[PDB]
Amino acid sequence: AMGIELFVKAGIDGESIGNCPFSQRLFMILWLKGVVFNVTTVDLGTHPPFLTFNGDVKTDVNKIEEFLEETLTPEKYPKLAAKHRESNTAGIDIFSKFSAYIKNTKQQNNAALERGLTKALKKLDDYLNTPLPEEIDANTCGEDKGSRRKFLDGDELTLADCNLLPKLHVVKIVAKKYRNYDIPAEMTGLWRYLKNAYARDEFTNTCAADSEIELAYADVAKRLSRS
Repeated sequence: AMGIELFVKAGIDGESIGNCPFSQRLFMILWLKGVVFNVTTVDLGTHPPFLTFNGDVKTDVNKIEEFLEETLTPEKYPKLAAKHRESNTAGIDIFSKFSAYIKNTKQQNNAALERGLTKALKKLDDYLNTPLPEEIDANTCGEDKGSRRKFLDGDELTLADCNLLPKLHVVKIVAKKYRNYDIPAEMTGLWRYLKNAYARDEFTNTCAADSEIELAYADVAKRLSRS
C-alpha cells in the first residue's frame, strides 16, 4: 500500500484532465480509498490509463480495479465493492446505446436510436428509485414509497459508481452538445444521482471540463447528414 503513480489522459492543454471515463474511474477509486498517490496527465492516445504500485506497472482497468480492492483493505483502507449485484449491472448498456446514437448519420434511424438510449437511461432510473431491501427494512424510504439513496448501492460511493458516473456524465454532455438531447427531468432518480455525484469532490475534481468532453467527440459524433 505505497508508491502509487497514476497515469491519466491529458487534456488539450497538456496539463488538465482529458476526456477518459476509465482514467476518472481509477482516479475516483484511488481517492475513495484514502491512499497516498500521485497522478500525472500524459498523451496516452488510444492507450488505457494505468498505474504503478511500488514501481511495478499495473495494466487493464478492470484488473487494476481488482488489484486495488484486494491490496488496499481494512482496517486502513475502506472496502469499496458494491454489496448488491444489481448495482454492478445497472446502466451497463447506456454508453453503447449513446455511442450508436451520436454516430448514426441517417435521420431515418435517429428516433429508434434515441428511444434505445432513453430506455437504457430509464432502467437505470428505475433501479435508483426502487428501494433497496435495507431501506424497506429501515423505513428510510421516501414518502412516495421510493428510494432516496444517494448512489447505486447505498449512500456511499462504490466501485460500481466509479465505473458508471464518468460514462453517464459523458453521455449527458455529449448527447446534449451533438443531438440537443436532454436526459428527461422526470427521471428523478437518475438526476438525484448525477447531482449527488456533482456534489462530491471525488467526482468533480477528477472530471474533465465540459469543453474538453465536447471537443473530444467532435470527430466521433456525426451530424444527421444522410436521410
